Amino acid sequence: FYIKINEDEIANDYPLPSYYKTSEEETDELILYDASYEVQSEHLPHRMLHNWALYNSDLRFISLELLPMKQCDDIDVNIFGSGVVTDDNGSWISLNMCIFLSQIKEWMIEFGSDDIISISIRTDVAWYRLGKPSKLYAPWWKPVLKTARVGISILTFLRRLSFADVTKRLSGLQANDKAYISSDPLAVERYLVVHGQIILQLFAVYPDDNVKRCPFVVGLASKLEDRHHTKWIIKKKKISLKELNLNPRAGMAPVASKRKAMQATTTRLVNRIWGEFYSNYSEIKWDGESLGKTSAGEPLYQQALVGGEMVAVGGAVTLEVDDPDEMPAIYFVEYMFESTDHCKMLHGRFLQRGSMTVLGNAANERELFLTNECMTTQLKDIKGVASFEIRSRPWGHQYRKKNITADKLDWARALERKVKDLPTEYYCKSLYSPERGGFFSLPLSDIGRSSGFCTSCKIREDEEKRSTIKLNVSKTGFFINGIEYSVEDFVYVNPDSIGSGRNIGLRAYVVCQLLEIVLGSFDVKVRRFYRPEDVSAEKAYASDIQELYFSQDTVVLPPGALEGKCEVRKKSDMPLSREYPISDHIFFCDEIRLATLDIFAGCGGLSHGLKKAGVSDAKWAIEYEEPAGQAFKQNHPESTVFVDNCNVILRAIMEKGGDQDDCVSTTEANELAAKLTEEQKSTLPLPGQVDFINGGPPCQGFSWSKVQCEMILAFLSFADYFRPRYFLLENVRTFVSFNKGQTFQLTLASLLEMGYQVRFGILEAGAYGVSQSRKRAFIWAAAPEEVLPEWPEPMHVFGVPKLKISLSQGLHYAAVRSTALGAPFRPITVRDTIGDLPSVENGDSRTNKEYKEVAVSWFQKEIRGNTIALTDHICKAMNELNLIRCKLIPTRPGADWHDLPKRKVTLSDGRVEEMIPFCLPNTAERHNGWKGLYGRLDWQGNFPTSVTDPQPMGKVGMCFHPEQHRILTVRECARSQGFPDSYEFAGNINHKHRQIGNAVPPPLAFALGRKLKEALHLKK
Ligand SMILES: Nc1ncnc2c1ncn2[C@@H]1O[C@H](CSCC[C@H](N)C(=O)O)[C@@H](O)[C@H]1O
Ligand SMILES: [Zn+2]
Repeated sequence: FYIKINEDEIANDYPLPSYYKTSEEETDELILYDASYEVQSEHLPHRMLHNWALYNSDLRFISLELLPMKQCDDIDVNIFGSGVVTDDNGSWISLNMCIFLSQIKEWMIEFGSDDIISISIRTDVAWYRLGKPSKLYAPWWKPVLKTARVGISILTFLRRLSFADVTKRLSGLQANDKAYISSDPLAVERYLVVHGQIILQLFAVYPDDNVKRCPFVVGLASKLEDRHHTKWIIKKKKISLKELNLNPRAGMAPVASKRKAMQATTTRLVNRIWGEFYSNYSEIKWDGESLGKTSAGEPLYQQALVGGEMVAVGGAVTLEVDDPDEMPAIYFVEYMFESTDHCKMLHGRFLQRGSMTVLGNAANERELFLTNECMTTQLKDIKGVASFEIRSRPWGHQYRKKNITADKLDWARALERKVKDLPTEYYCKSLYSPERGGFFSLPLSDIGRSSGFCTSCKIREDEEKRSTIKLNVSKTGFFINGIEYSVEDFVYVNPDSIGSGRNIGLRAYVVCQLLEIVLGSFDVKVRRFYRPEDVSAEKAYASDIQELYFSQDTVVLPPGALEGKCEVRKKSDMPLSREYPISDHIFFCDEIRLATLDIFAGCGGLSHGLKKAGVSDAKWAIEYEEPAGQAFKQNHPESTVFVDNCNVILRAIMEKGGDQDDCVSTTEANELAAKLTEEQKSTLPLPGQVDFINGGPPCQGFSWSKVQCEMILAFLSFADYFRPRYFLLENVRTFVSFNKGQTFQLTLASLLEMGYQVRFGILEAGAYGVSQSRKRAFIWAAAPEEVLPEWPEPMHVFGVPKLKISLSQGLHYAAVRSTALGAPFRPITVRDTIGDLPSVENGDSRTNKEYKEVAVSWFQKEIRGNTIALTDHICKAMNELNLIRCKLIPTRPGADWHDLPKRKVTLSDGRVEEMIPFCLPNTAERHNGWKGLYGRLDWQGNFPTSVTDPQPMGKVGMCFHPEQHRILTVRECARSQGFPDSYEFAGNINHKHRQIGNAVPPPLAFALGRKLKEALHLKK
């Protein structure tokens, strides 16, 4: 009989589960060898194996101790392996063609000198001496050696004793020794009894016979019986080679891997900026006569002499503040007058330094920014004057060279002005606004008027007047938060003020009608409306998004419970344009289009939304992979899609433009560009024909030699070269936190240096109509003569706190308000998205089908439309074990692998495997019990983060249909993102899943495009 210890006992000494991966094809083991008649355990050939790796059927790394150390027939556990086979040669270990094996039968250890051990593996075909292991399998090999150490040392001590004495004598040795185990006797006893087979074989293999008869070995053999284990039998039968290879990867063609990255081709400006950053950081009198009088009669002047220095409107003065180590502040003066007290007042606006802004250390040293804050002081004492000027340059792609030629010269002067120890001359080009989070354009007509009227002061006074509730003269309305409320209006009330499962139980705005009025010493009495969700979930599922019900409930509230105004219309006259997502606060009860250029196009969700908005038409495109380019061509036939690498399309464009000296490129880029034919070269766009550039580079990760392949430098170079009237950048939420946010600051600095007005924001798509949580970072950029678009207003309640970008000096900016408190419309659940699709079986492959059930939900109605050809309703396939595991998970929400019963299942192939997929170590740092794996969804919940590859092998997460025992299909994943049912995808299932995963929800792009159209309609 043989005693085999279960993996749970030794799991405490082994790391967390990890799965085997490879990229090179292998050959079957049985092919190489003859597989002759039955022979003894010695006649098999002896060879060595390097780079070994052992795993179970699930391709999960397993320990060597799971293999019996003697000959047994009814082996209940099957372990497979891989490596490289070489001719045998004597090589020991003391202290420091690819081939996958068949089922592994046994392992044997032999002892040599005082510190010489050897291990070998026997299969049904031949022996294999053991060598160096793989880098991934190293952690699973350390304990096996460690226990061996525990043996070796104690042997040197045996040269007639009880069992506890050796334990207490071992518990006292210091932790610095290589044989240290633990000081607690219980721990040393447990470890000694849990790895008893290895040291038992070591004792039984020793040349000396006296050690074999020590009571230690028999006592340990007796005590091995108590705990969890299994029992086998021992026999010396002749092994038969008649078998077939049963490796899980008998087929399993290698997955594409090692997609190499190369240096990006850029222009001079962007490369210069990023490289420069990363190389170093990784007697007072008046002048003239009076010009007028203020509102109170104070005469105003325009010029003064202070200590010999000249002060005038448009200059800059310096004050004094505490902490003298800090530099003094700068104030741009607006007007200076004389008061009734025969004193000289002045009014100034603070000019912030770049280093205190969002840019941080990436900001320009000589660039100051106008601020909203302003103050008045006395002209009597001012540290001094400072050189200052407002910079304004013409816009266009034809001035670019000129705009460059001056800059160096300017910088040259600065360098000289730093060499000669002269005061630095500052400048201001834009207006920094942290309260809006952006660098807007200077209102040149409203600054330095010397009239006694200050625009910023009036704005602050109006804002102070705002939020102060005051009654109206007619006693029928009031003014609160800038809103003029009156009788017979419709108002929003917070749900609390009225007496995954992230959004479960979340309510929305309560719509009420003002009844009457009962500083601020009054209250409001209003009526009550009801929502379909207030009845049942079924009623809310099959009802319009804007439906409402009437009730006669009247209630009185303080004026602070109102959030805005809404409109209620009869069910006979609507705007007649069912736009989606909705942007108009309306309920019911009863010639500007610009030529664009899409970079990193993908499938084209963003381009689809922008075109649907009406401000874009995809006249050109750039992609990398064939299936994505084919899909983009299919969906947008009029676009001229370029499939060749983008990093060389820029080189081709520059070469066509005759400025090859202003484009740094690799040697391969020139050869690739020269290989293009004549039609594609003639189709390339030229500067001046592009008025919109959008796209998102794939820069995700956590130094100059590495950040030169981020793929965003090429995007910045494209924007610099073409100089469109508008620019859009999109990336992941964590884009503003890579390398402590250095890349985001650098992108902002480059955009400012080119000359745009930029603004940034983190937007959650779930509040705009989609049913999937997805947060993205967006950057808008506009020309100085245009108007930067405003951020769209979310309309759906979704539970997520305010997503704030961290400014400098403890400041946060939130682009949009958090919609968890309330919103006009309810969120979208799982059943509202993919409920109507017909059921499919596991591993379906029919691309074209026919719809079976009519649309019920508002989302289904708005996303189906009139198409009658179901496309890409296919899902991946599971093997026997995975399908059986899937079938055992209940349909309740929140289910995971914790509900899988503990047992072993024999497959039809002829293998026995454990049902439990993982063996986590007890008393370890396994967060939340590894929940979420093998998990179903919820009908009323929301979709989790979309994975680019939901894989049915190994560690499979929450990607299961709530009812059917399968994985979600391609069409369901597309629908969860808001993609219209008429959209087309190309490639195999993996490529389509990757295409859908990387796509941006079309509704968000439509909202951004609508805001851009509103901005464009206002330039006049
Ligand atoms: N060097 C490169 N040149 C061109 N395309 C690239 C690229 N590296 C990645 N891509 C492609 O750019 C895309 C990144 S995700 C962009 C998705 C797109 N904005 C949408 O809304 O659908 C992927 O399709 C990726 O394959
Ligand atoms: Zn002012």
